[PDB]
Amino acid sequence: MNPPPPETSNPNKPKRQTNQLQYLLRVVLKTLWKHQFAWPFQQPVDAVKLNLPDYYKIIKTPMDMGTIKKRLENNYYWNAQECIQDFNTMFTNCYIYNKPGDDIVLMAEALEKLFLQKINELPT
Ligand SMILES: C[C@@H]1C(=O)N(C)c2ccc(-c3ccc[nH]3)cc2N1C1CC1
Repeated sequence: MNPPPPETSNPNKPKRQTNQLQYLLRVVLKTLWKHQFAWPFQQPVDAVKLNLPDYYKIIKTPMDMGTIKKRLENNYYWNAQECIQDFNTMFTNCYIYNKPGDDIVLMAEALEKLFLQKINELPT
């Protein structure tokens, strides 16, 4: 019922280590991680544990902060924009699967606004 998690390594993918990417890990991610609403987004959605066989029938591009953290630690990304895309996929997935006002959407909304606050300004 659970698909394979997103990849966190890809040896033929060209990696790069930029100051903006070190800041996504050290500042942006690792503080979202400590938020009280972070825990549902710290690993892939477990459709078996949740008894939600419907999740991966709706969400075809899954993403979680657990995956993003490992991609940052492993220098998976070419630039910060690629990592910011993964965050936005994580948020959008939650808004697509759930409905306005759901508890999980409130958590996503709060994390997103803190996220956007923190990447308004990145190192140069
Ligand atoms: C599937 C949907 C969703 O979009 N996310 C991101 C998510 C992540 C984690 C958990 C979760 C609850 C208890 C253990 N894990 C639940 C969700 N939900 C929503 C329906 C409660």
